[PDB]
Amino acid sequence: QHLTVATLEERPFVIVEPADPISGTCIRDSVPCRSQLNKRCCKGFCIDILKRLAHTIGFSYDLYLVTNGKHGKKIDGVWNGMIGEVFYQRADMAIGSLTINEERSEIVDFSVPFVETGISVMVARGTTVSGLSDRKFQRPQEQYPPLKFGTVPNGSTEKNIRSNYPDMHSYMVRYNQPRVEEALTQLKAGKLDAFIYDAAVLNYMARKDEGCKLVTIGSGKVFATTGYGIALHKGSRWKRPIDLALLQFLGDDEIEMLERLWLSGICH
Ligand SMILES: CN[C@H](CC(=O)O)C(=O)O
Repeated sequence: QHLTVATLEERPFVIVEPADPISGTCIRDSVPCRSQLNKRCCKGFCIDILKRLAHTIGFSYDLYLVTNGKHGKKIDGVWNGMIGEVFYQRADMAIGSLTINEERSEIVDFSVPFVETGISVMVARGTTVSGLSDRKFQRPQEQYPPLKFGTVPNGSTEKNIRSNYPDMHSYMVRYNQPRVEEALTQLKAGKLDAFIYDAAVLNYMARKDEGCKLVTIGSGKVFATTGYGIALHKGSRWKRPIDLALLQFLGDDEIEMLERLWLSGICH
């Protein structure tokens, strides 16, 4: 009846803000969230999902922001990030822009996916590349000044590229970005020619770009389609109620409403 939930900031799925200085509380559609290191309030698409699950299923929760890495990476036998919090049973569940992949699915249970995603590439509107099938990407060191392109490492995007396109991955390493905000800054400054990342996030960023100067190209057949899912302990008794609720939200057009509310933009 009381769940500990791990999350991670990734706008607009999870957005972190200070408490209202006037009231010292979380007002509007926000909820209290503390840091794993230990005030702060969280809102966004995934938080609205969490609020609805809590109400529909009938649990209370304690929400915290992960500081031990980000989404989840396995290094030398040990998981960090949201996946690690769930895998090591520090949290009952983790929710945010958490991408379902084979590696993670082996060790945690995932809810049914509630956001469709995958991998896409974002470029400046003028930049002449065809997409991720382009040799500028695929054979990066075959030309005069090489194309500069990178990702934010340590997550499902990098894992997918390393597994499927190890030569391209080795090239991208020097262009790793610390977060999406910095990657976008480098794209606009021409320090990167392309940014390869989660499709749901990139599409949102392109829809919100000032001047509509950034465009995304879907990866097509280069990478598979997947989804965000809620991570739970392997064998969790929470998987079924959560799945049924999510499936219900989908059919009630509640998820579509949340998409309109949180993910809509101006550019097309
Ligand atoms: C939005 N997904 C994150 C970051 C990434 O895909 O690289 C992840 O699940 O790892």
